[PDB]
Amino acid sequence: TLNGGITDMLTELANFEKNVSQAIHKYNAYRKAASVIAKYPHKIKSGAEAKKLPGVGTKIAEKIDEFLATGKLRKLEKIRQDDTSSSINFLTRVSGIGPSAARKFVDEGIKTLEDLRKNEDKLNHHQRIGLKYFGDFEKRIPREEMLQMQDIVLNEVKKVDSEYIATVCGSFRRGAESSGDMDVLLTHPSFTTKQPKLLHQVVEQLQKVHFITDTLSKGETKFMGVCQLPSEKEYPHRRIDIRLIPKDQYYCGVLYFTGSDIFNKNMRAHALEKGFTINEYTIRPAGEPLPVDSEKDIFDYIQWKYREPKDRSE
DNA sequence: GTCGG
DNA sequence: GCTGATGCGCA
DNA sequence: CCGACGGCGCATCAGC
Ligand SMILES: [Cl-]
Ligand SMILES: [Mn+2]
Ligand SMILES: [Mn+2]
Ligand SMILES: [Mn+2]
Ligand code: NA
Ligand code: NA
Repeated sequence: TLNGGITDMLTELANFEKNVSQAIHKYNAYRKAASVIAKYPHKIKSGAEAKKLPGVGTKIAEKIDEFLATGKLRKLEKIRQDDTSSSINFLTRVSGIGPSAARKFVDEGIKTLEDLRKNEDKLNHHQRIGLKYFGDFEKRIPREEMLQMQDIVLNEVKKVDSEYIATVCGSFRRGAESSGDMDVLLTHPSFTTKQPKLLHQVVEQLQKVHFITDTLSKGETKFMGVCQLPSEKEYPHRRIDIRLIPKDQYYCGVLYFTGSDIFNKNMRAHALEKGFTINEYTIRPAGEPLPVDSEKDIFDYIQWKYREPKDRSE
């Protein structure tokens, strides 16, 4: 991490803009800077050097000069010094507590995990769960364990129906050594009329075998919940998302959820060059959805040699 | 906050 | 009771 | 100087 000091400062600034200031555009601006600096192959010696980078402007360059010179930033020092900011920032670490709920709680005098634990009544189902598994949800997931989770998900899916396709995407599919969570895409030849229970079947099964232990949200296309490898020292509970998408939106969905949100941004960047527009559902000339029967295909559009998953962090 | 308009 | 309004998390 | 900057599935609940 050639410039981790700087990207950490920028990311703590972004979090503050999102969580306290509720300025989502600044939050994004700061994350854009952090990413262009994290991808930069030199050790930055000055703000003027960073300023060459797109996403890095006047203000950020100046903060960079201060950090490189002092090793700190007075603004972040001040922020972290304030009770309200620091408390609002912290509470958003609970899944289900956003900037609005965090700010409501703090104003009520509820500012800590203890306070939360001492006010179950003012928490909704999702927030109770994020609290219950606060530490767990902050832990990384070793690849060895992801491979084991993947096993259970593919197998139980098969047991419901021999046609379902399940693919684990996100950091996992990129070959990453650890994951923040598990992201599962699901398709089935019958869904491209409609039918209920298509996702519900898979969810119910995984519950039956005690893999999925908690539900955060659930509808006919998206499941958000908690899961755990069977057991010795219990394994930590983990976040899992499952998405049911139309079989004809498969590769666009897989490509998009594979991860490297960065990679996404710039494959989007080069999309509108040969005049294309790609989202998670389709690639369009906008026009009607161009035929997609591979990840290479989507590339074929904007020229562009096929990147394999484990290469697309960039 | 940054960048194109 | 209802539902329009809003919050939340997520590549 | 100034406006654009991603959208959506699902859950909750203030104000009828
Ligand atoms: Cl903003
Ligand atoms: Mn207290
Ligand atoms: Mn993930
Ligand atoms: Mn995810
Ligand atoms: Na710049
Ligand atoms: Na949160």
